[PDB]
Amino acid sequence: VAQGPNGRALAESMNPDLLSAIQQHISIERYASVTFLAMSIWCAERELAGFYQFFDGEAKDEQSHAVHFTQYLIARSQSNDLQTLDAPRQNWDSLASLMATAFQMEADTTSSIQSVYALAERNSDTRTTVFLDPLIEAQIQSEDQFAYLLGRVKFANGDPTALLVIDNELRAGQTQRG
Amino acid sequence: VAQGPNGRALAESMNPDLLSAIQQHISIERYASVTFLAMSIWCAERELAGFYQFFDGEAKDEQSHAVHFTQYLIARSQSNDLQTLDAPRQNWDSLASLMATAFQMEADTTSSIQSVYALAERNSDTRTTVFLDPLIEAQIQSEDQFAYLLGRVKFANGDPTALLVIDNELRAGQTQRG
Amino acid sequence: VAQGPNGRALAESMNPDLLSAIQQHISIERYASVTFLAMSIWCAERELAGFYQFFDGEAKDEQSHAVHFTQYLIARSQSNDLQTLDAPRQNWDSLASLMATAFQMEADTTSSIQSVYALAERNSDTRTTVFLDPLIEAQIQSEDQFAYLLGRVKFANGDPTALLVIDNELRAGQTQRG
Amino acid sequence: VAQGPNGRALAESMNPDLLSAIQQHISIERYASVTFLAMSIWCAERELAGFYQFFDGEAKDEQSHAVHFTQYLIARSQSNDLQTLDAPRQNWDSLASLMATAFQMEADTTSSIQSVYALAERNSDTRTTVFLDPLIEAQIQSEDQFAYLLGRVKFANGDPTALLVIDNELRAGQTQRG
Ligand SMILES: [Fe+3]
Ligand SMILES: [Fe+3]
Ligand SMILES: [Fe+3]
Ligand SMILES: [Fe+3]
Ligand SMILES: [Fe+3]
Repeated sequence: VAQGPNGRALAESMNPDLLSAIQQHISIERYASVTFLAMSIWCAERELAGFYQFFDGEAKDEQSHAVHFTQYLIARSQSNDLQTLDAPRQNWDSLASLMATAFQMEADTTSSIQSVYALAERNSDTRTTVFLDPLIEAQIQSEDQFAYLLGRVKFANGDPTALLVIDNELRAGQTQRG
Repeated sequence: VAQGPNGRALAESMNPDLLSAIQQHISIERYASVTFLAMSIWCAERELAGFYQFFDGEAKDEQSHAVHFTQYLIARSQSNDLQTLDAPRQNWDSLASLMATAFQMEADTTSSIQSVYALAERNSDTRTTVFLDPLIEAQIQSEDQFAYLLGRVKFANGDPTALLVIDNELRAGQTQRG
Repeated sequence: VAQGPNGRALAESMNPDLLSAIQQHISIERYASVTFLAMSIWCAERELAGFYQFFDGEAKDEQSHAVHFTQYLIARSQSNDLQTLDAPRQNWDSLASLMATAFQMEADTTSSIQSVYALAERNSDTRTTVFLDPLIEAQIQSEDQFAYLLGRVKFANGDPTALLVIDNELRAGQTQRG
Repeated sequence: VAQGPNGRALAESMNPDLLSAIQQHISIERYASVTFLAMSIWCAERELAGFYQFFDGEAKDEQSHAVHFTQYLIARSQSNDLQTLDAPRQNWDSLASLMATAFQMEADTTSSIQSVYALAERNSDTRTTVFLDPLIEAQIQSEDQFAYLLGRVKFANGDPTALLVIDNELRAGQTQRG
């Protein structure tokens, strides 16, 4: 039995480019998490308590996604490499602008998973493509959800009354088309 | 015992014009269903999640009405003839315009039942008039309901804040005067 | 943030050939639904109440599959295009012949999903291949189920006594190998 | 306040032809009842226990329908006139022949209600047409049910094995398409 780079028994070697891409994607998930924390704070500073609670939970969810990836590397007997985390964006001129950033970031997280997916396919690493399939499925749902939140906020057209109504929706947990 | 056109035992022959009118009305109900599906989609595309859920259920209800009519033809030992279904309308400039189409379509469905009703009366087919009576009763309630939804949306006068409030009403199942 | 063709925020553009293929497959699912309705009616006309109830539920299931696809296009910020629906086949010389059509139609629905799948792979649209994976899984089960129903009906060799026994199985919900 | 022919206070006089037609229809319902009793006996004599139990209940149901009509005449302050009841048919060459008679008799009971209905319409007696509407509705269901039972028995093509299976269906209460 061979030993993997992290010292565990090795079921199948992983190409170093694919390992590096996964380690990078983990940073992408951790960065999404701290970004959602920053967004939570921005909403709290403006008394948008529903949006604050929503993003507080999103930050914890994204961190869970990052950890899920670290567990996969452990299972593949590959080394993790937790990287320096950049500071998040912390300033927006409007809630609509913030939600645009939030949606774009979810789409960018999917684009990163897609890049890892294509590299695994190039390497014929079907453990990795199988591992990623449900994560892409969850990204489709998150993209649908953040498109809904963004579109609803833009529908409000900057009217505080409408934004308070949506804020109360989010506080109640009404965060998707359903 | 005589055999009906669909092969079952025949309790009472039906005039071919009345059969044809019922088969046509079934198409009217199926078309209302796919129209409500189209309307569900239009609302979903604009993040009006309550209206989307409302029309999603309406589409399924109208299909049930259509099937109910196919069961009546079976019970009368008459042949069904499921027809080509036209594509629904799929584009509206506003929610108020969509709700106008929805109300007019319900009224038109009643007008079709009324035409079948008058033909049955001309033919003295009291099985059919009895069969239709509760369906007209349900149409009165649906006409009242869609007049309420249309009038409430027009009351909002195109203000997104008001439309979000009504959207949340529909998501909660508050869809009638009550 | 870019806007998709249906107006929502766009996570990833879709190739117009792939969009067109999905819209077409939705028609395939809607056509399977109305075909199962027609089959439900044919069985009801011959007092095969178990087969009638089975196909009545199948028709509703296929419609749900069609709607599931419309939701995916919404999630991808792509336009839906509900198409003209052709009239279903409505006449068969025997239950065995009807079940042959039913099985072939399920296989043809899978073939259509497979064509969409191959186009998504050509376009490297892994959101779509992931979205389709569980639908292919369900098609494998439906193909197994309709092969079972068809084979059991052919085993009966046209004997009404055997067909009544199978009819009662279906009424009881015994519709698979289990 | 005027007194009706049965001595009670009279809300609205009834035309003597319509009274006579209702009294006659009551005889039609009582005759259907004793006919179902005869059919119950015929099935019992041939060990068709399910059909025997089914017709035993049908006989009691038809008697209830007859009584329901006597209550309407009481409510209209009209006299009842319970008539001589003819002996039922009691001999059939086959179960299929018996079921044909049973279906024809249900259709004939509806035809009788229809004749009363047309006379009430001629007399503008809308109390009577309203009173009859749910009874026609129930006749549609009974016609559908007896067409199902007749068609299923004819499907058996005189095979005792199939007839035993249907007999067990009826004993279990599986008496309609459902
Ligand atoms: Fe994530
Ligand atoms: Fe999968
Ligand atoms: Fe309807
Ligand atoms: Fe399907
Ligand atoms: Fe009766």
